[PDB]
Amino acid sequence: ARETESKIYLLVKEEKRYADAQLSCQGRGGTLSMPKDEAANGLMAAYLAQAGLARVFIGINDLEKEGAFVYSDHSPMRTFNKWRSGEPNNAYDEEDCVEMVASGGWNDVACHTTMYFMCEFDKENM
Ligand SMILES: C[C@@H]1O[C@@H](O)[C@@H](O)[C@H](O)[C@@H]1O
Ligand SMILES: C[C@@H]1O[C@@H](O)[C@@H](O)[C@H](O)[C@@H]1O
Ligand SMILES: C[C@@H]1O[C@H](O)[C@@H](O)[C@H](O)[C@@H]1O
Ligand SMILES: [Ca+2]
Ligand SMILES: [Ca+2]
Ligand SMILES: [Ca+2]
Repeated sequence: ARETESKIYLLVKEEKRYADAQLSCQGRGGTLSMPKDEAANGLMAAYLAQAGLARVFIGINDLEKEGAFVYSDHSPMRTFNKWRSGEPNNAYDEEDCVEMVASGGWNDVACHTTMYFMCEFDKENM
């Protein structure tokens, strides 16, 4: 795991679709991880890369309104982002969920893709 002053991050090495990944994180007491700042973002990227992975699902999506991205707590995307160049490109009009790659950058992908995923937990809830 990884643990900051306020959050715990957990990499779950089970291949799931985005929605199953989110429900798994919720049942574990949290949510898909939400990189809202540089510290959290780099921490998640270092974690998945240390585990030998190329990508994981994180908690960002534009499922409800195309092009309106939100975190897994439904709060909106703010000024901070780590989109790779040209992303989010809604490729083939079917990309509504977000992967983080080992560099730390973000790419939108189809939500019916399967991959490992990262949860985040608030320590006041744990
Ligand atoms: C209360 C402390 O909180 C964070 O700073 C962590 O680095 C430690 O593991 C400890 O749990
Ligand atoms: C292989 C494809 O390459 C780019 O178009 C990305 O924007 C897509 O999401 C996908 O990764
Ligand atoms: C590792 C990265 O994964 C993403 O899905 C791709 O879109 C990028 O080109 C890159 O290969
Ligand atoms: Ca869409
Ligand atoms: Ca989209
Ligand atoms: Ca994309």
